[PDB]
Amino acid sequence: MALPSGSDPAFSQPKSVLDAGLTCQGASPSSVSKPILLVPGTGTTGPQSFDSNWIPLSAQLGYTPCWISPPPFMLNDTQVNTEYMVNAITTLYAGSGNNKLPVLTWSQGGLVAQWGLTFFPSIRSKVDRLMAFAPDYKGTVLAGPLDALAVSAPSVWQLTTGSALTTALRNAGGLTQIVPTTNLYSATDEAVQPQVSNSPLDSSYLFNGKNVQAQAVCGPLFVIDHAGSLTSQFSYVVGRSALRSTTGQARSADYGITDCNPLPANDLTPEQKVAAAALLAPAAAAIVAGPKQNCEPDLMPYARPFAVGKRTCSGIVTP
Repeated sequence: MALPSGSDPAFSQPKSVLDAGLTCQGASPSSVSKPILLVPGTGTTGPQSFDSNWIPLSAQLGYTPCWISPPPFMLNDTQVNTEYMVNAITTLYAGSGNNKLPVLTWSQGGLVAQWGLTFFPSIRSKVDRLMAFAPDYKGTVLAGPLDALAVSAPSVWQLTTGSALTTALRNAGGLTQIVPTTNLYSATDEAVQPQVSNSPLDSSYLFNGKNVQAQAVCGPLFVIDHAGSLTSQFSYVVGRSALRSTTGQARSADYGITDCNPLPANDLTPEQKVAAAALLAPAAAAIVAGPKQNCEPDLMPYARPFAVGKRTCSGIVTP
């Protein structure tokens, strides 16, 4: 069962809009040394996801941090958020001298990266690895679209168990890794479940990926939440391993029981540590003030054939 092949799907957004969502720290994305592309979680911008963590930590490892901030706060259709990532990879690949670059993500950003790899073949040769923290490739069973209000953000419909989007990703072949991938997650994630089995049943798991459930290393009683999966010192050691590895994946030898520190990464400034612990703060107001609807967004034509029979806003998905 081959992945989608051939030409990249058309973008629904103007290219100038997509360019407007990409920023690099201290550099233009068109002339950048050793870029890393950071893809944020639902309800946040790039800086809100990563200022307290991988922006400074990647810079200290010698990368130029770059990020996308799809408006409004990653709450729009995940297929549109992916356009921002695909355009950013095209730009940063050329902008770094036509060299592959790593992609590092949090929460929704992981599914965005894997959706892009699944459906946009041009970027597969431009991404050298994926380091995904708390990704939800299967669609969580918690915090659904009809909780407390009959309307929810477009991406919340999509990142729910049973959605047409997650159905299409799995049916198109997307729960197997496409580039060398590390997925770091936690059995105690309060946003993404199920994560408890340390097996392909977990939402963060990809076949052939380096699938690191924290409790598998640190013990059954180790506790780290959805944000701590991104910010902790344990997470830094795994992510640093993945970024340095000649295999493109974190290596088990590079981390162990003595790295099982759930608190913010050692090298963050005190300000950054307090901000990292407080991560998830802005995604309350953003949600309340953002787009909301009573149905899952329609699948774009490149993805519709993989979720025939699911229901989206326009009705039943037909091929």
